[PDB]
Parts: sequence; C-alpha cells; structure tokens
Amino acid sequence: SMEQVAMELRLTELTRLLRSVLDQLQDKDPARIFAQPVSLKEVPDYLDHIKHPMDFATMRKRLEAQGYKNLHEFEEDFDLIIDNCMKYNARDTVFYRAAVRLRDQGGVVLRQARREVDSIG
Repeated sequence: SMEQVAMELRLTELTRLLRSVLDQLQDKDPARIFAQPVSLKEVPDYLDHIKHPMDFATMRKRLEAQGYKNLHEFEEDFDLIIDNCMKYNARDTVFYRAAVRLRDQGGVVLRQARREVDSIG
C-alpha cells in the first residue's frame, strides 16, 4: 500500500537522523571503550553480572537493519552501554569515568535529537 511505503519512508528518515546521533555520541568516546562488546573470552563472568550487554557496534547493526522504531528504543540501548559499565566497574576506574563523561556529553546531543524527532515528526 501507499500507507506502508510512507511509514517506511518515515522509518528511513528516522534511521538517517539516528545514524547522525550515533556518530555524534560515539565521538564522545574517543578512547573507544564502548566501541565493541565486552569480550567473554577476556571477561568470562560478564553475563553473571550484566544481563543485557550493549556497545556501539551492536547498536550500529540494529540501526542499519532499521531496528529502532523510535528514539526511545535507541536511547534505551545507549543507556545500557553507560549503566552496564557503571555497575561492573568501580568509581575509581577509567571505564566508569569514561561512561560518566559519555553520559554527560551525550545528554546534550540527545536533548536536541528529541526536539528534531518531534519537530520533523
């Protein structure tokens, strides 16, 4: 139907905006601490601690399959990256501190993303 096509165009354009959002958030992680999944070869107990691992590569795979229907779904995955790290790692670690800085800098990017998503519809 034509309605299905219009819905699909809307999804495509959201995917475009989320790709730009993801690029901007990932620039706030210049150390690449959050770039890839935590390795279960290197951290074999990880899934005992963290039940829903997340990372920027996994988000990018979901995005390119158009698997984010709205900004809330994308933000949920970004918050998992941060929250997972802040639980597994202690306050005095470069990992925790990187997640704080990513949360704080990413908030700015996400605030305007929300306005753009609402504004453009």
